[PDB]
Amino acid sequence: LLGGPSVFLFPPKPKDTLMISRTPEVTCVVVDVSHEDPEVKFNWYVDGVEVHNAKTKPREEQYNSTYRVVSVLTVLHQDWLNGKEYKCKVSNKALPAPIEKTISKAKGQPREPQVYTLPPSRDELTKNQVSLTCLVKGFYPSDIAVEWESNGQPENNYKTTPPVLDSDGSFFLYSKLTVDKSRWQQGNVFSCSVMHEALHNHYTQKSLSLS
Amino acid sequence: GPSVFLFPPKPKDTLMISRTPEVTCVVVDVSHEDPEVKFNWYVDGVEVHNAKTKPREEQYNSTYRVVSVLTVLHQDWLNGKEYKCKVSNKALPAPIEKTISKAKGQPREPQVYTLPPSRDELTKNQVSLTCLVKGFYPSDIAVEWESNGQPENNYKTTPPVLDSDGSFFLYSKLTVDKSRWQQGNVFSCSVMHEALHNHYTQKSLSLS
Ligand SMILES: *[C@@H]1O[C@H](CO[C@@H]2O[C@@H](C)[C@@H](O)[C@@H](O)[C@@H]2O)[C@@H](O[C@@H]2O[C@H](CO)[C@@H](O[C@@H]3O[C@H](CO[C@H]4O[C@H](CO)[C@@H](O)[C@H](O)[C@@H]4O[C@@H]4O[C@H](CO)[C@@H](O)[C@H](O)[C@H]4NC(C)=O)[C@@H](O)[C@H](O[C@H]4O[C@H](CO)[C@@H](O)[C@H](O)[C@@H]4O[C@@H]4O[C@H](CO)[C@@H](O)[C@H](O)[C@H]4NC(C)=O)[C@@H]3O)[C@H](O)[C@H]2NC(C)=O)[C@H](O)[C@H]1NC(C)=O
Ligand SMILES: *[C@@H]1O[C@H](CO[C@@H]2O[C@@H](C)[C@@H](O)[C@@H](O)[C@@H]2O)[C@@H](O[C@@H]2O[C@H](CO)[C@@H](O[C@@H]3O[C@H](CO[C@H]4O[C@H](CO)[C@@H](O)[C@H](O)[C@@H]4O[C@@H]4O[C@H](CO)[C@@H](O)[C@H](O)[C@H]4NC(C)=O)[C@@H](O)[C@H](O[C@H]4O[C@H](CO)[C@@H](O)[C@H](O)[C@@H]4O[C@@H]4O[C@H](CO)[C@@H](O)[C@H](O)[C@H]4NC(C)=O)[C@@H]3O)[C@H](O)[C@H]2NC(C)=O)[C@H](O)[C@H]1NC(C)=O
Ligand SMILES: [Zn+2]
Repeated sequence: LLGGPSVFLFPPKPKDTLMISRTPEVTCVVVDVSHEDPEVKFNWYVDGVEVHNAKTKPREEQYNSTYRVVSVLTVLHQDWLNGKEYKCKVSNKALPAPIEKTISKAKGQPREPQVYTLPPSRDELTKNQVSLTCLVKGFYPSDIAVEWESNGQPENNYKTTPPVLDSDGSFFLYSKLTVDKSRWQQGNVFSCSVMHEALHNHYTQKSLSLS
Repeated sequence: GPSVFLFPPKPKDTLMISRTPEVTCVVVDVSHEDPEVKFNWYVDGVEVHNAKTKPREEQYNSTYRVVSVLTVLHQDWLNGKEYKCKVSNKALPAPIEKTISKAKGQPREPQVYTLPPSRDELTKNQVSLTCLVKGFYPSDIAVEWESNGQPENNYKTTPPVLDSDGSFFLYSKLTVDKSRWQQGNVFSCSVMHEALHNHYTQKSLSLS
């Protein structure tokens, strides 16, 4: 067993913090836990105050002679968005000092996304499929969710870039929805929907159809 | 002990014969006691000798960073040769080897579409000019903006994104004062990619 345990601490998904009916979680994963001595303790802290409601799962033996152990802390939506810091401490007797990782929403003043839908380029109408573009810019923090739909139903064939840092410190991204050109030319309405903390009710939709 | 990371040349540098593409073998966490690192480089398993080791870069965390740089032939890289860097150091029981090469597969020509600012953005002081570059392979690409022969400073480009068909797309956003858009200035999105004729294409964007 040459080596030592490593800790990864994962944030909630952006959609989960923004919808009260969803369940946002912070997840602490410890890997390379000693095969011979796999007992691990977790301590969790929120703004440095210890909390006791995390759910720690049974350790899972890996194929490389190590264990992996996960502890899941359900967070309050408003705690996350109000910038509370979540600390996971992991102790193990084959480890000379506990390992601590901390995570929180990115620091800074939230900024409201501007959302702009862009039709296919005229050069594109040559093709059997066209691209409908959603530009979302000016937003902060980078935690965001983007989706497309038409007639109330989610569209399958879209891809969204990661947030990119802009020159003013805000973020932008684009979402591209691919549709059969026929669907565009018939005047079907498509909608880009954006979920972000700095939108009213955390959500806005911009629509797009043939002019 | 030390850790090795091997980096590919810049997309622009492999596509233009006058530019100098380099593969860079970076060694971190070399101790203060043994900054001595040896480098061997191979191209499809055959030793090459043109690598240059840059002077050791001392770091805040009590280690060195040592970099070896290998100039490559544009066509070797585009033809998919494997570049192997082997690193030997006293703090390493055995040498560490890393290999890098261009992504494998039939290259595919980027389609380049310029999109004007959304009508809703026209209430702003600055507007967004969009260049959609899609259907390309491999993901290595360079994108720049120009107007009246001259580079535009104020743009950001997304990384390549894997599309549903296994090609890549990205978007480039150039921001300009609304006045310049409204005045009929012509802006151009420049794309360099191996699958393009002469490795380069441009598309213009204007109010018109
Ligand atoms: C022995 O085996 C284990 C288990 O592996 C499994 O079994 C073996 C036998 C094989 O069969 C494996 O194929 C098999 O999977 C090995 O365990 C792995 O250990 C490595 C580290 O050595 C871990 O790598 C880290 O991975 C995370 C991302 O992890 C997510 O995504 C994985 C798929 O991409 C997925 O497999 C993971 O489970 C995990 O999934 C996420 O799970 C959360 C919680 O459940 C969930 O909510 C998410 O939705 C889900 N995500 C996805 C995509 O599914 C990665 O983040 C780590 O990167 C950080 O650390 C690096 C340094 O270690 C660094 O280089 C990176 O840049 C990055 O750094 C962080 O970056 C952020 C932002 O930039 C920054 O804020 C942070 O500060 C910074 N972190 C710091 C402080 O360093 C990292 O790459 C694997 O997750 C882990 N696998 C599993 C399954 O647990 C083990 O290595 C083997 N041991 C030996 C000796 O060989
Ligand atoms: C002591 O200090 C030094 C110096 O650190 C610097 O200063 C300190 C004070 C801090 O501020 C640091 O944050 C800061 O970096 C430390 O050295 C660092 O060591 C880490 C690992 O511990 C390295 O991490 C790797 O980074 C590469 C990316 O590296 C580029 O980007 C960085 C900025 O994002 C940049 O700082 C780097 O210099 C480098 O920049 C590039 O340089 C080349 C060459 O010149 C140039 O051509 C490029 O243009 C330039 N790019 C730029 C500017 O962006 C990252 O890719 C590595 O990830 C791989 O490996 C991880 C394992 O550690 C793994 O988790 C990842 O998933 C990923 O895995 C690989 O992925 C590839 C494809 O994705 C895949 O094929 C492989 O399977 C897989 N390989 C595996 C598993 O190994 C990795 O994160 C830092 O680069 C390095 N910093 C510098 C400047 O060298 C040192 O660690 C400190 N030690 C301590 C704490 O004691
Ligand atoms: Zn064992």
